[PDB]
Amino acid sequence: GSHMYLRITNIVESSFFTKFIIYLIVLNGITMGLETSKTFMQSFGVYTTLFNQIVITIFTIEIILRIYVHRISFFKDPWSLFDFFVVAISLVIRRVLRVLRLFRLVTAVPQMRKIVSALISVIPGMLSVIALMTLFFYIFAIMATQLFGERFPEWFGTLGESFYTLFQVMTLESWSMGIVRPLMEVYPYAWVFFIPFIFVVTFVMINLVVAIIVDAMAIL
Amino acid sequence: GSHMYLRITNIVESSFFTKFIIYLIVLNGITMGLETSKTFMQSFGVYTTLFNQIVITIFTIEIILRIYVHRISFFKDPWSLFDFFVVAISLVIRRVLRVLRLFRLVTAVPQMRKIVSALISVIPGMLSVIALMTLFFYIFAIMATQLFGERFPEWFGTLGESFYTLFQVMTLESWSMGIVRPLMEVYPYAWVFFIPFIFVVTFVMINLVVAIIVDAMAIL
Amino acid sequence: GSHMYLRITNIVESSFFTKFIIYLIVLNGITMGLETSKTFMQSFGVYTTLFNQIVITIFTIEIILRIYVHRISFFKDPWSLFDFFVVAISLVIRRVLRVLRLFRLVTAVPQMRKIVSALISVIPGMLSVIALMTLFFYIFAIMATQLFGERFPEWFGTLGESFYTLFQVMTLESWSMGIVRPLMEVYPYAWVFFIPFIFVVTFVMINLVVAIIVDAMAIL
Amino acid sequence: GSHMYLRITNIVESSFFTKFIIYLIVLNGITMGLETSKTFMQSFGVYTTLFNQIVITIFTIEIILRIYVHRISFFKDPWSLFDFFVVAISLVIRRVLRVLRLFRLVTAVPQMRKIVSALISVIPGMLSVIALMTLFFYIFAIMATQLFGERFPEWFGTLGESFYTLFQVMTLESWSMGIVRPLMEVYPYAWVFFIPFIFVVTFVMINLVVAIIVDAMAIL
Ligand SMILES: CCCCCCCCCCCCCC(=O)OC[C@H](COP(=O)(O)OCC[N+](C)(C)C)OC(=O)CCCCCCCCCCCCC
Ligand SMILES: CCCCCCCCCCCCCC(=O)OC[C@H](COP(=O)(O)OCC[N+](C)(C)C)OC(=O)CCCCCCCCCCCCC
Ligand SMILES: CCCCCCCCCCCCCC(=O)OC[C@H](COP(=O)(O)OCC[N+](C)(C)C)OC(=O)CCCCCCCCCCCCC
Ligand SMILES: CCCCCCCCCCCCCC(=O)OC[C@H](COP(=O)(O)OCC[N+](C)(C)C)OC(=O)CCCCCCCCCCCCC
Repeated sequence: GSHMYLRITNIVESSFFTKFIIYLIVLNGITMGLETSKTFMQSFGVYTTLFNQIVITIFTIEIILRIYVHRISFFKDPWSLFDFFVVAISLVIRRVLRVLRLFRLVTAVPQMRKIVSALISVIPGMLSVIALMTLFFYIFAIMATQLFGERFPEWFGTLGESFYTLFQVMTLESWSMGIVRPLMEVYPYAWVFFIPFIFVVTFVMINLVVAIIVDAMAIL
Repeated sequence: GSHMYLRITNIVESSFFTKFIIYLIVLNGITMGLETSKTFMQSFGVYTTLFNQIVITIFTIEIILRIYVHRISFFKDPWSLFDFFVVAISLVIRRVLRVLRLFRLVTAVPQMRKIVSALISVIPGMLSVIALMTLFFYIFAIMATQLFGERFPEWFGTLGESFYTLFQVMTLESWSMGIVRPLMEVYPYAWVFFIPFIFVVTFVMINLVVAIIVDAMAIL
Repeated sequence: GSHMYLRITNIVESSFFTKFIIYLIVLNGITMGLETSKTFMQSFGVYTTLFNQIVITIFTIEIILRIYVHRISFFKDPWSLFDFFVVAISLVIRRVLRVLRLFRLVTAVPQMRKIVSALISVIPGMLSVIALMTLFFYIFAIMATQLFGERFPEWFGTLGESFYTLFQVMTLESWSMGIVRPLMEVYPYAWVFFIPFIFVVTFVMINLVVAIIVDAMAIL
Repeated sequence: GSHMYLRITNIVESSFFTKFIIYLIVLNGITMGLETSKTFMQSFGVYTTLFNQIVITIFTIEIILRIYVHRISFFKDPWSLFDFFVVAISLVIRRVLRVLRLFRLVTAVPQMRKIVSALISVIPGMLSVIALMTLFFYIFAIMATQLFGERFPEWFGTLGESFYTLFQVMTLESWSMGIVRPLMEVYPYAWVFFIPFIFVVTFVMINLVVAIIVDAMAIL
């Protein structure tokens, strides 16, 4: 609590400081969208690559100062931890990790924190169902890998291939025309595997949303 | 408030006046559906093109009188502003803009105003989530444009192409058979991009509707 | 109220009488499923065609007696009117109309009447939205028929073709891969027509179900 | 209630006993996922096949002891009956039935029993609607088998083929591009069969979920 610590603390905790970050984030948002254009990279190529280094410097500077002012409390703050790693991740597909910077606009702007927290608060109630769901996939991914993986390697050769395909069946994306009707050319009873799979997986997802609705009706 | 202003005001505010517009709208609705038929345009070609000019005249006449009688209040009335521009838009793909006329049937008929207002009143609560949603698309549209846009220009070459495709993935339309399974031929880990994208985008849309339901349960 | 009228009335209003109809219906249900088999039609061909005449006789007999016993009240009873026409429709694709007989199993069995009435009672509240919905399709079916019907006759040549396709887009069935991406080969801005169409049509359907839920929460 | 019965009863009813089963189940879960790998079966082939015999022995031992300790009450316990048959089914596509073992992890772990019971408790209320639903499919499966089964055997030749296709149409999977648009090449009015089919089947599923939500709002 010296005159040195309170100097930085009054800057960091200032409203300008935050507005500066938000203003940066948004610019770097824009400029990363322009870096898409080969037209514009061909011209203003150097102007952007430094600007991304400048902003990560500023963000590192910023993320250091936030640590000083908060020390251990900073590492008990999701949004800081997020801002931490996202800036770290962007320091170290190399160029890709960068754009995660822009996710800070959620951390920085507090109407987003609000919304994001609303959505995340729903996830804890679901884990019980997600657990049953993921066990169910695991059991069925195994069955399908050995039932069909032989004559149908592309879709069910590995365990992970049956995982992907089964998740595809869950989304109902081409499940019949693209998968189960071809499987039936060889294994005419595969419909006994997949229609029950659809029913179960569907019913669960339905109930899940009913639960989400009713869990957020116990509060009203 | 002269004897001239009250003359028109008693006509405009009359019930016949409105019934006349509604009756027109519906006819012009019908006749624009017949203008679809090359058979019927080949015969009654002239009969319709003037009829659309007649009706826009009447609608301009009408939309003028509504302004006199209401002056500035007319430009603080959505439904008037809508009726205004829709008739203006139809005055100035040229022939297309016309058919927007028919949208007045919503403005004119008050059981539609009712329904339309019910739906629009939900939109303000959503913007917070839509904002987070559109930021999320923007970030991912950028990643996919550089991750895949090279070997896959048709789907991810521009930023807007990744936008369209990502919205397609959101609708789950052919997302696996049509997009992610082909991408995996080249980039075998693309599933790490798209399954999380689906989960997030899905979960949000789910919560959005839960919110819509619960926001309209705080009123009951 | 003679000794003749009360004779039939005590038979018609009996529990056996109803059990007999239900028992018939179910048999004719079964036998119509067997008439699917060319194998079984090749053998027991005559046995079934008379059995369907027998049952419609019995149903006509039955539907006459119900009229005697109830006279005008019979034509103020949906379920009778339904039973009426379904038996009439089956008297007069000829063979198809028959199978509608089986829909009486809903009329006859009262746990179905219950469920069916629960579902129908929801329809009156929706008409307002359905009206706005069908107007919206009509307006857009017109626009698409003239925007695209030329270079794309199969999907948008008539008005009804644009209706079908637009309903297909609503179901999100192949809307992008199958329709809007091909349209974009020629008309690169068609996405400005169809994404807004999807948004509107989607949002409405969402709200519709929210309304259905909340309209059946004003009762609790 | 001898000193012999209480010996086993105190073992079976112990917490270790259950932890041992759960620990086994999870291992056998893991090892059955590795038996997917031809790589790993080529090496550790014998190690796994006995391990599955060992575990079913233990599970048979276990499932015997549970019967002693509970006698007739064991056959009035779903979870036991389930554990019973799943172990029996795994004793007697031969190798497939095995993996059903892993479903015991639901029976064993009581946070799963909880979730599973929550979902099953919803099914009794639905049967009334499911009954109407399955009758409806039956009636329409019959109509489509005779309307289209001739020129379109692959999709509607048998009754079961029309069942599968109609369930596919219900899922909206390729219903137009893949089925109804081809049917329309020959039978141009098939849209009169399938759009109403979609509407009905959709509306019902919607209401079903509304019911599920409201039936679980009578408890709050
Ligand atoms: C955290 C950050 C928040 C700030 C968000 C900032 C939003 C604005 C970003 C703007 C980025 C614009 C990028 C852009 O235009 O890229 C170029 C591409 C394709 O152009 P290009 O490749 O040059 O084509 C050249 C063709 N030639 C040679 C014949 C002339 O152009 C296109 O393909 C069009 C791209 C349209 C992009 C629409 C962006 C919507 C952003 C919504 C953000 C919401 C945030 C809450
Ligand atoms: C704001 C306005 C409200 C008023 C709404 C008025 C509704 C009624 C509009 C009727 C428009 C009829 C248009 C029409 O039939 O167009 C022609 C087409 C195709 O015929 P065409 O091209 O002549 O084929 C000739 C073939 N040939 C040479 C071999 C004979 O025929 C078809 O393809 C059949 C088109 C069926 C259209 C169904 C319209 C439903 C309208 C629902 C409106 C609800 C409003 C709340
Ligand atoms: C209002 C009425 C209520 C009463 C409902 C009665 C339900 C039972 C109806 C049974 C109908 C059975 C029809 C049937 O099996 O048709 C034959 C077909 C195909 O056989 P087929 O064409 O003879 O194949 C010959 C092949 N060959 C020469 C090599 C031997 O066989 C198949 O393709 C199998 C068909 C399976 C049908 C499943 C029916 C489920 C009915 C659920 C009803 C619920 C009502 C609430
Ligand atoms: C009731 C039981 C509860 C216990 C659950 C235990 C969960 C862990 C199970 C692990 C199983 C691993 C199986 C595995 O890796 O299989 C091998 C495959 C493909 O490898 P492989 O076929 O050897 O490829 C050789 C290629 N070569 C020759 C060029 C080297 O590898 C793959 O394709 C990757 C497979 C990823 C599987 C992801 C599993 C997620 C399980 C989630 C369980 C949740 C339970 C609540």
